[PDB]
Amino acid sequence: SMLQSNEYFSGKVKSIGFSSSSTGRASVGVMVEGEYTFSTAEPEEMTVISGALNVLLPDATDWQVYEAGSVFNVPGHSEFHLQVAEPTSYLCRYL
Amino acid sequence: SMLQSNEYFSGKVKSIGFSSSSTGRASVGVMVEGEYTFSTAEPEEMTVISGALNVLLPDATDWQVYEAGSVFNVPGHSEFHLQVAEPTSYLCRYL
Repeated sequence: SMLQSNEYFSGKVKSIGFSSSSTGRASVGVMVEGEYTFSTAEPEEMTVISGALNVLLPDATDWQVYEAGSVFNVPGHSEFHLQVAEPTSYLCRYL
Repeated sequence: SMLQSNEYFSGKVKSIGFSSSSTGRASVGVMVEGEYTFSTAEPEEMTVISGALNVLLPDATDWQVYEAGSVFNVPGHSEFHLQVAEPTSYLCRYL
């Protein structure tokens, strides 16, 4: 199995990518305070492990605050937006 | 806030370290198939995010299988042992 460390946005997001039978392709990582735009290929399932994300999804008007334990889904071939206050850890699965 | 990528055991364990108000000092990471010995400073709280760990704790005889969603605690200044099959992601908090 391959594990790889990834960095995005000048180091403000860092993750470990992997693949397993139970998750499919996935990442676990952390984001620090900031505002970020992400583009998906496959649809993505995001789980907030610790901290919180303000989430704007493409097909719905309102931002929503997702605290630790919450899960949201992003469609494929789409753009979504996040805002972060305290460092926030997450699991992302590429569905 | 600082985020740092860490590698252990010749790359078989990789993690992102961070610190936040809700977690204290913590890591999120992934381990691949293998058997690992860890030494603690502070006591540690481990959460299995995906996959599974076979866990041997210092003050109890039996190994126990911790699957996704489960949480265990390791005392400080101690050694514990893990066995991994499929890649397994985790959150570790330094208490």
